[PDB]
Amino acid sequence: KGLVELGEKAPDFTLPNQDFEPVNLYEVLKRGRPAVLIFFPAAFSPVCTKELCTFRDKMAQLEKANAEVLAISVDSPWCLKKFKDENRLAFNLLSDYNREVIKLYNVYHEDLKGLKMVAKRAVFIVKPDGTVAYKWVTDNPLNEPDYDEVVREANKIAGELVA
Amino acid sequence: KGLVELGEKAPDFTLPNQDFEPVNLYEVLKRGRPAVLIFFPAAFSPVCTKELCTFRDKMAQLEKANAEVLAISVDSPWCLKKFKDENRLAFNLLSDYNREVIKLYNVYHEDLKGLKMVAKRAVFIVKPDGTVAYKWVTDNPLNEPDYDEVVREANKIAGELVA
Repeated sequence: KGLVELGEKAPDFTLPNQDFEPVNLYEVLKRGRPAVLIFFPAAFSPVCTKELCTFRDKMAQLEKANAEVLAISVDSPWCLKKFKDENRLAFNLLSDYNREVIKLYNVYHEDLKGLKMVAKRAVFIVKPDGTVAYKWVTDNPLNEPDYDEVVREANKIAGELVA
Repeated sequence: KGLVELGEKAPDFTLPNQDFEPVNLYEVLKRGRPAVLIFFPAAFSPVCTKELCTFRDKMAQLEKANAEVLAISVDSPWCLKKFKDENRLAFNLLSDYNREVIKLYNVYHEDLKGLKMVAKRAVFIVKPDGTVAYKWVTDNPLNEPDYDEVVREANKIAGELVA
């Protein structure tokens, strides 16, 4: 209906990447590997702890995953192109500018710091059959995920597929 | 109602700047100088001609204006902070993330390259009394304005005020 949970089939979508290339979830899954969807609030925003904030973004750790990584925010393709280039990111960054995918995945903040409908920090690992194998969501947007754990999981799913 | 024309009073608004500081139009005008509102589609996007596109952005020419320059797009404060810093821009950049100001000013593209509700390229020069002294709007988003002309106009309005 507009809800994605563990074991269930992941809903399909098409979002432009940073180069305005339409990227479709089901077309990606037909390539043969699992997909790692990574939702994040904003390109160029820091990550924090008790009170220490930094731009020490370990997002590039995801390139080690034997899975297709699709990183999604509501930022424009042009803004995601700059962020991809500056951080030398090897995976596609997709623009959910019109909020369709964050509504579809139920991964949004109604109002974050006065900004309406920002993506939540969330991960989904989707098998090539379409089924959701892993799910992680947080209510705190400055709480950066454990990317090394996402790679461990992605690789475990990827390995089970070729068993 | 939601329409801004020459000679008429400019409607008031409050938008966060790149540092999340709420910036209010009428509070800005009480500082004593005219305001130059500059709307633009997206931070980090090129400007084009017949077929030659570039990142030769002459937006910094506006710092020469004896007026308060407020540059507006729907990009997030974090994205506008990076753009301000990278281009060493001396003026405030305001986030119309929730589209209120582009709706209020009637300066939007319903769908630009598949992206809904992007700001149009537009300039307004607002006198400290609130009245709109200059207005410029284009339907083409890759058609960069004549910033040197905006400075000439801004300075002419600013000068008439101190006559």
